[PDB]
Amino acid sequence: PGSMPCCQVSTNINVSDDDAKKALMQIENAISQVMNKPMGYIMSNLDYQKHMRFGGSHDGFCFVRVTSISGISRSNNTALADKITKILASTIKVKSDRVFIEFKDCSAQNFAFNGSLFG
Amino acid sequence: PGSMPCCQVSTNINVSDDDAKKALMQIENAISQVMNKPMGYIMSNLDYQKHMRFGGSHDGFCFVRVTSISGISRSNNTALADKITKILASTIKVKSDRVFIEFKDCSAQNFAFNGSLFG
Amino acid sequence: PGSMPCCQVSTNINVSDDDAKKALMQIENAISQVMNKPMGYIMSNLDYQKHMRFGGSHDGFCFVRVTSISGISRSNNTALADKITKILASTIKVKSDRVFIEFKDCSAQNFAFNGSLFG
Ligand SMILES: [Cl-]
Repeated sequence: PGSMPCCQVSTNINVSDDDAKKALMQIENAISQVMNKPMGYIMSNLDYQKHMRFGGSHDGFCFVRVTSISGISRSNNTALADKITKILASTIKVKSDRVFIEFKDCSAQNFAFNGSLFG
Repeated sequence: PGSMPCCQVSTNINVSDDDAKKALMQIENAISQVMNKPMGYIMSNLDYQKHMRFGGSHDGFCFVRVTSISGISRSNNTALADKITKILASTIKVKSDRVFIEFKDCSAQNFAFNGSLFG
Repeated sequence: PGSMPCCQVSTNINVSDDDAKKALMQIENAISQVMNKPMGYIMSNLDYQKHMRFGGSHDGFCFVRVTSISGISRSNNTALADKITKILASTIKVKSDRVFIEFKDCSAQNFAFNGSLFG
């Protein structure tokens, strides 16, 4: 496969099951577009953290982590930072200035799938 | 903004909502002091993991992660490792020898806020 | 102590408390074998994420993260990638091709225990 991207959204917004699936599917479509990967290689998650807070406030906030073996560059990080923030702002009503995004580049010797390392 | 510190505390202690907010605000104050950043830039969270266990035991345990673009030097890590452990021991009564802390230095091209990368 | 390994398992499978402890103890035993560390230094967790999805599907899926200061070499990562995937496939009946594993090598100055940095 080479690279299987992952995107975990953590948020103190109590997202309904439907809104969660909507956000994750739009994020999955964005990741497939930017990283040029089929849906079968993409992992996504939304994790509700009731106690999370930003800026000393309990208002809506999202912390997004994107992890991938390849495709972690300035061009992709710029595009995905833009796309993911807009998706969350529209689907779960978080304000844009209440969205963090973190990009992590993993070595192929550090990642495994089906019990085998990527190389 | 330069750097926006984050601190996520994971614990198998079923902490009450108020105790979680107190621990997070004391840790937020410690981060503001050591990393010299206003509260408006600091994120914190407490995450209850019922199944988490350490040393082959379910007794109280905390795994803390501190993530920041800057401020991840040995001098800051020593001070924050000391301060955070004392805060958790006092607020949720976890034993000091049952507290992990992990520090992560993030690249400004890998971090995003309000849809834009930091650097 | 030198190195204190950690293994978090995230899964959309709603695992019973007993099955969760069963899996974690088998993984803890695997980590002790490969990294040659006594159980008193090993952390493990299982985290149920109802919204997690892989390949555009909600079918059973596990994302495993292994974190340690030492023992993050190709030889250890191969053995643990194989062992952990078999453990999860047997205990919670996740398919092997629905299991990610990520390995992270930590610096000893970035890790702390009992308020003191390791390096
Ligand atoms: Cl809210």
